[PDB]
Amino acid sequence: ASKRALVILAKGAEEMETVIPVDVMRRAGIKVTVAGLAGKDPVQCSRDVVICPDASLEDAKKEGPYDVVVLPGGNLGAQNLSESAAVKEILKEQENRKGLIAAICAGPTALLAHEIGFGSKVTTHPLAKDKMMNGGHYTYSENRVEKDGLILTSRGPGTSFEFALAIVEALNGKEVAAQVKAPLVLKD
Amino acid sequence: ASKRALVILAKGAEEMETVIPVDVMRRAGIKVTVAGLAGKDPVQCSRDVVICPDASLEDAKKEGPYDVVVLPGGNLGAQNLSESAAVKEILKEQENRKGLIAAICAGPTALLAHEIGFGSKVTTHPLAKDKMMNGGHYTYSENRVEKDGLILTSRGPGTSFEFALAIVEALNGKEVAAQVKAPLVLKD
Repeated sequence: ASKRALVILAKGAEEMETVIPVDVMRRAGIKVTVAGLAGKDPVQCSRDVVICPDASLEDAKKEGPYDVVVLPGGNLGAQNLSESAAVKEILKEQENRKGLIAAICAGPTALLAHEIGFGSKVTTHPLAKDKMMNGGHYTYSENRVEKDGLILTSRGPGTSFEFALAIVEALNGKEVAAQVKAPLVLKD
Repeated sequence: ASKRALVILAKGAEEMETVIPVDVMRRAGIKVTVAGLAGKDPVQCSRDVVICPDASLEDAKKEGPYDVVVLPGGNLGAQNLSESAAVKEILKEQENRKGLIAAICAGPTALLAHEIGFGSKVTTHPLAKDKMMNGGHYTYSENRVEKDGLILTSRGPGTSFEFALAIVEALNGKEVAAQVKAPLVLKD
């Protein structure tokens, strides 16, 4: 009866956009797997923080399905996500089974690369807007967090807490999200 | 002419309170050393995120002095910091040379353990107030960020961005902090 989250961690990922959702989701009792795109080896993030994943993506793929798949941002991290066939397969499968897909900052550009959720309203970091909107396959929003159907997007490192709590609310409900939020000393 | 920051990373540290200042400080061009209290081995943080430090504290101690020493929170992390003689030596030396000391959430309780900055106004996580105030050696504040002399404290994971930008402002000035803040998409 425990919900499960998959966080895909690639070289160049924004480490704040990775750690905040992982931390907050585990505070919510969600079982989170931080999966390395390239294997189990440590991952050097965009600002040189080195994180050890819980598993390779290859192994985590076999222990699905996941209630949410989370794509952190970081320009180079998102490019690596966009180029990976393994990510394409995971996202398409998640879209087919109507599971939640969450991406932040530059992360949503991987959805375009893999043709995921076309027709949805999405947000990105302002600097990633042009890339996300190439072709007009989505409708753009400037909301700090945006949720359209099963696609949940957010804008940047400074929206990471709101992004993570939106995932908790979607998975575990509004009361758990509120309980988890209080000890964090968030402003609003 | 490059400013230097030492971040002391112990088992049980709050990983969000570690990664956010490290990331933000490096965005500000500060040279940050994430030093493992127990050595160079990977550190399991409070919510099971595993971070690889840049160096052992023993080695980083020899490459001082640092313009700021940063103590993340996390209840068990702060206890480990409070019990370490190596941390005591580093903090006393930093206090003597009038360098900045920054601590967040439960981190400030390590200052009391090592008799650092008595008489200063400080804040902590609400749950750490009683521990910090044992003996009445500080004056308590409920401000999200508090700076008194060379002691800079903050309340919790949700104040981590404000905490980190206060360090940048103290070290690099108000304009650099403002430049670093804009791409983050912080609310206020």
